Amino acid sequence: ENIQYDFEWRPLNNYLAVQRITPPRLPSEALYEWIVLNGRSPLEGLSLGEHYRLSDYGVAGLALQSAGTVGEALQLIKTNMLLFRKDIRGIAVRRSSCDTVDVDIDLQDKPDWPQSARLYHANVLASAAYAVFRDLLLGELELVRLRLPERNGDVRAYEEYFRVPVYFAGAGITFTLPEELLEAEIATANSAVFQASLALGSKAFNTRVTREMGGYRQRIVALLEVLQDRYPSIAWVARQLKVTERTLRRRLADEGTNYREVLDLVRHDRARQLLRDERLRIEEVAERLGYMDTSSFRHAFRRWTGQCANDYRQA
Repeated sequence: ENIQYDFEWRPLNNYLAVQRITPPRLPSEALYEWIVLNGRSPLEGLSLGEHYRLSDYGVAGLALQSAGTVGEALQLIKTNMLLFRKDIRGIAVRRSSCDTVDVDIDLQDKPDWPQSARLYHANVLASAAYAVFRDLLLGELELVRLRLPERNGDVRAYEEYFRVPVYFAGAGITFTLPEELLEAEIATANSAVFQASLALGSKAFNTRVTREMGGYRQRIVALLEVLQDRYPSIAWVARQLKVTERTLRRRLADEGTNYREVLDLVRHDRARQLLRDERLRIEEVAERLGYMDTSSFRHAFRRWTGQCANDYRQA
């Protein structure tokens, strides 16, 4: 029983309301087609693209908003699991040796649509993607360049709209960004909301984003880092990643690790700052690192470094 919520339905109808137009698997798919095929100019696609709000992308959009950096937001975008994914064949992010990054949007074919409708369509996706970039990823900096699909036409109205150089060539859409943007902070970053929001995504979304973010080890490390002083069971972690414990163990084993080793890496790292703090007793360091008593911590710490905790604190 596959039932999807139709997030695109409202913004489509908002466009129709604004333009005073009356309309005759998801209901939005047929409506979108009708709007596109009845467009009187490809430029109208730019207006329709404006009607997609970040909130229209649902919990995936919340993850984007709360991501730590622009680079991390682009990892989520690369999963191709946002609104237009049926119409997008793939999204690539390519580093250049030219201090720029290309975000390439590859579009699915529309062989039954005429050439004007296909240009209209590309403008909708470009305008909507631009809105996301603008509100969230650009901030102060600007787009270097925008490439839209080849046609015989003037670029003026597009440079008017996007306020950056634009040209027509090839297939799909490419946004060129300054490379330094990737490490820039997202203004609404919130790592707790980000991790929580990923966990609310679908099984398929979770598998894909885990891959794009660097794999299961990295995913678990990021999750534990947000949980500043909690050390969850593998059961709880598997739940957050939308996988069974068995699957998680296996995928960790493929990356050549295991859950206990990942947990202890985070604990060891955290213990570095705790055993320098002169105000804490070893007892308090143990409790903070999730151990049930001091002796179990001492044995673990010994196992990590090969040195005793009190001797380490001095040296």
